[PDB]
Amino acid sequence: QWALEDFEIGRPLGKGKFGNVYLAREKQSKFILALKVLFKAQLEKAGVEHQLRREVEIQSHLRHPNILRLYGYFHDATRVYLICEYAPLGTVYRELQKLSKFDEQRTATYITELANALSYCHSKRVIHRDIKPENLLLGSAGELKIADFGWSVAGTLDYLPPEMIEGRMHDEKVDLWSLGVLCYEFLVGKPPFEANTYQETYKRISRVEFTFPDFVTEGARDLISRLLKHNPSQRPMLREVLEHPWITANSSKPS
Ligand SMILES: CC(C)n1nc(-c2ccc(NC(=O)/C=C/C(=O)c3ccc(F)c(C(F)(F)F)c3)cc2)c2c(N)ncnc21
Ligand SMILES: [Cl-]
Repeated sequence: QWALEDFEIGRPLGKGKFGNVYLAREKQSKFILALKVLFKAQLEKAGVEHQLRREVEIQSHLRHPNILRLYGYFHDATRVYLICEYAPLGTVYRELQKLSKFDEQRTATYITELANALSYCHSKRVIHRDIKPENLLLGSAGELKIADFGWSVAGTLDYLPPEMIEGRMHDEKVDLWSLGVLCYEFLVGKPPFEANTYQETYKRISRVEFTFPDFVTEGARDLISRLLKHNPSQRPMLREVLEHPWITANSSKPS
């Protein structure tokens, strides 16, 4: 029902391949938000029309504080427009470049917010990803928000669990593996399986080979070792992560 004439456009927040993201403002309420413009050309060049169909109807019927909200959408027969929540503080990725690594307080809270978001997703029968730092945005108070970034703004091997790479079947447990890769990146400043080649990285993931720098504490080492298990069924539940000693002792956001 929306139309482009309903919005004022500000500066470009990101130019990508499929399109751009602009700062915008609904004319009636003066509400600030983000507007994605997707080119039907590039959508036509590839085959995602059905894939585009999916995400939208889902994200629409999806309301949670740690999940970027999608408000609406519309088209003009050459372009596709998405209306999203605007997240003023930017990307967790850029923060990690600025600070190098996070402290246990900051990390424990991020993990808490991610676990809550993921647990909501599971309840609505949904499995997301790859929750890479570049797909994690920040609200005005500093609170994390899962975007499921369109790449309108690594490799992606570093965040995939063993079962997904090797060709085997996978379930909700893939999210617990991601959570542990992320927890480690937050405290150390790089993912635990990073390497100069795709081959070595593969090898380290499938064989779960990684180590800690001295400064990582035992309660941290403990939670990460429990998420990073080759056998998916041996990975904890989201619920047990929220109640972990290291989490409860360092997180400022309640479960
Ligand atoms: C750069 C800055 C930091 N930035 N970026 C955002 C931002 C956050 C989320 C999105 N959402 C999407 O892109 C969704 C795309 C798709 O569902 C999709 C579906 C089917 C496809 F085939 C595809 C395709 F990619 F294959 F085409 C995509 C977009 C921008 C943002 C924000 N909301 N607030 C503040 N700053 C912000
Ligand atoms: Cl092993």
